[PDB]
Amino acid sequence: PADFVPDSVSGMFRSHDFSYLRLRPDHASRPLWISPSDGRIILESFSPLAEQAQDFLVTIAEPISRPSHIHEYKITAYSLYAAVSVGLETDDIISVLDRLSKVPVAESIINFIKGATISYGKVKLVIKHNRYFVETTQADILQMLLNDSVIGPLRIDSDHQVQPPEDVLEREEEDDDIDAVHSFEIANESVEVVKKRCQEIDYPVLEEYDFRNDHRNPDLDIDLKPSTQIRPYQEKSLSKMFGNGRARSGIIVLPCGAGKTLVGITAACTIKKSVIVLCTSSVSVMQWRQQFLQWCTLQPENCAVFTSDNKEMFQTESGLVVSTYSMVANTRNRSHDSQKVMDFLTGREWGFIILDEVHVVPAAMFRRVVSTIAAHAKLGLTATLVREDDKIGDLNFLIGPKLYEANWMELSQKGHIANVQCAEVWCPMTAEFYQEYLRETARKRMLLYIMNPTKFQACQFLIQYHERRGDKIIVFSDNVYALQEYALKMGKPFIYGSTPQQERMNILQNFQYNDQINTIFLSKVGDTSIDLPEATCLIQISSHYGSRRQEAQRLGRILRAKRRNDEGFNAFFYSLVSKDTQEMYYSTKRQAFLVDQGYAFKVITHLHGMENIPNLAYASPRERRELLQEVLLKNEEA
DNA sequence: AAAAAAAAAAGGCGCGTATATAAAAGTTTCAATGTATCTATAAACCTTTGATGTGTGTTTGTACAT
Repeated sequence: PADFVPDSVSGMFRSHDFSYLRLRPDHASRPLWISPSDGRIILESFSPLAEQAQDFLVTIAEPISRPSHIHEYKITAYSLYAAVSVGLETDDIISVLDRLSKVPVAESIINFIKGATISYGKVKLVIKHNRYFVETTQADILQMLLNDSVIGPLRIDSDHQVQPPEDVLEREEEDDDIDAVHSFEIANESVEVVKKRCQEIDYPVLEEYDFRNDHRNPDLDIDLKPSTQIRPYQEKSLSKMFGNGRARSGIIVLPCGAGKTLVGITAACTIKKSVIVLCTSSVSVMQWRQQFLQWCTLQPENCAVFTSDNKEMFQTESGLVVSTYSMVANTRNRSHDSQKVMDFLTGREWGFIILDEVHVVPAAMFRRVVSTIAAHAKLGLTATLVREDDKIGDLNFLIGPKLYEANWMELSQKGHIANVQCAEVWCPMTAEFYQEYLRETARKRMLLYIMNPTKFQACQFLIQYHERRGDKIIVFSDNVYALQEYALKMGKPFIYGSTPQQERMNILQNFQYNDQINTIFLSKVGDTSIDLPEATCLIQISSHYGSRRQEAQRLGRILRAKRRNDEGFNAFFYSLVSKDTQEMYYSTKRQAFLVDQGYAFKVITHLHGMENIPNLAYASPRERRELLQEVLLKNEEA
C-alpha cells in the first residue's frame, strides 16, 4: 500500500507470440539485433564489439553472460522507471533499437518501449523551494500531485516557502514526486495514507527528497562527512538519489555487510537533517558498531541505540539516531522509558530513516515501521526481492524499487567475489525409512528424509576430500534434533539453538588461526550471528522449504563479503541431495535460481573416490539397520 | 657391788668487736652485651553470608508446511 510490489519482479517485457517476428528489419540491418519484442539482447553481424556495451544493456533486461556473441536480455516495465536518473533521449534507445528493429520494428513494443520509458523521470508530485507543494514534474506521473486530494487537496495553495516551507511542510511530501504543476504547498498531516493512495491511484511518481531544498529546517543534525573510499560498485548508488529538480532516495538490493553504513553515511551527510538507523537484533546489530563504523567519516561520540537494557543516552543529543524496528515494531517494549523514547521519535518528522535487511521482516510486523517513523526519506536495504512474501505493497512505493543490483562475473573483473563451483551430491535412498515415509503424514515425514544412510558415507568423504587436498570446511545443515547427534557422531562440534551465552565463546578462540580442530556445525539462530573469514569450503546437508530463500541468502555472506583479489580463487560450494526424496525438486526449484546469478553449479552423483572412507561408523548396513532402530524413536515420538 | 665411758663444767686460746699502716693477690658484684623464648597482633586463608547481573523464561510476532 504505502509501498508497492514493484521491487522484485525482473525478467519481463518478453513480447513474442506464436507469430512474434515482423518482416525482419534487422534482417538487412545486422550490426546488432536483440530480441526486440522481448527486449532480448543479441549482437549483429555488422557489429560484434561487445565489452564496452555493458552499460547500454544495463538499461533494460536480464542477460546470460556465459553467452558467446552476447548474453540474453528482456523488457522491463519499472526498469525504464529506474533509468530516469540519466533520463536520456527516450527515442534514442528506440533509435538504438532502430538498428535493432530485428523483425519489422515493433513500434508497438517501441511504443511499449516509449511506454517502457514513460514513468521514470516523468514523475509528478509537487514541491517548493524549501518546502513541498501540490504539483507534478514529469509526464509519466505528473498528476501524482496536482489533481490529488492527499497530494492535491492534500496540496495546499500556499504560494512558495523555504522559511514558509514548514507549517504544513496530505502530510509532508518532503519526499514528494517530481514537482510543481501549479504546486500547492504541502501540509503536515496525511500522506501516511497517500503513500498508500499512490499506487492506489496508481501514480508511477518519482519521489524526490532533496539535499537542501526544505527549509522547514535550518538544516538539521547531520552534515556532510566524506572520509570514505570506494570499491568499483559504489558511486551509482550514491548519485542514484539525486535525479532532477531536487534530490531523492530509493531502495537498493545487495549482498549486505560491505560497509553499507558508509554509503548510508553519504546521503545522510548530504541532507543535514534528522535521521535514524535500524538493524535486526542485538543478536545481529553488533557486527556493525565497531569494525565497520569508524574507519569512516563520523565523529566518535554522538549516536544512541536503545534496548532499555541495551539502552543509551536518550533525551540527550540533538544529533542523529539509530534503533531497531523489532524493538518497537511491536507492543514489545522493555522499559516504559521506551515510551519516554517512543512518542517523539515516532511522532518526529525524521528527514530520513535507515532500514536494513528488512527482507525476512513481515508486513505483519513490517507495517509498524511504516506506522512508526514516516521519515521524510527512507533507506531500502535487504537481501532478496523476489521472495515468498511477494505480496502487494513492497517497500517500493515507500522508497522505490531496487536501485542498484550487485555484479558478479564481469564487473567483479574489478574485484573477485569468490569464484564458485557449486556441488550437489546425489545420494540414493533406501526404502527402509522410506517405506514408512510412505506411511507418514505432515512435515514429520521430512524427518525420515534426514534418516538416510548415504549422508554418513559421504559426510566424512567431504572432510577427507577437503583435507586430502587440505582446505578446511564450512558446513550447512538443519533440524538439530538429530543433526546435533550427527555432530558428535561426526567427531565434529555441536551447535544448537536454546543455548547460553557463555558456551558461545569456546567456539573460535583457540580455533581460528590454529590448524587442527577444523570443522564446525550450525544452528538455526547461530547463523544470525557470524561466519568465519575462513574455510570457503561450503557444504550443504539439510535445509527446509521456503527457508530456501534465506537459506540461500544465508550462504551469501561467506563469499560476497570476501574481497581479496587473487588470480584464480579456486573456491567451491558443495551440497547434500539425498536422491529419491521429496525435496530435491523443490531444491531444484531452489536450484532454479542458483546459476541464475551466474554463480554456477555442477553436479556429481558420485565423484572419483567417494568410497575411500574407512572411518565411517555404520560401515556395514546393520549398524545402518541398528540406525533403523534409532531411526524409529523420534519418528516414533512422531 | 664393781668396772668403763661421756658429760658437766671453765678457764683460757685466740682472734671477731674496733683498728689504720702499707704494700703484696683475688673475688665477687655490677652492668653493658648477646640470645633463645614467651607473648600479641595484625597480616596471611578459608569459610560464611548478604547483595547481585542475569540465563532462562511468559508475550509478541513469525515463514511455513500443513
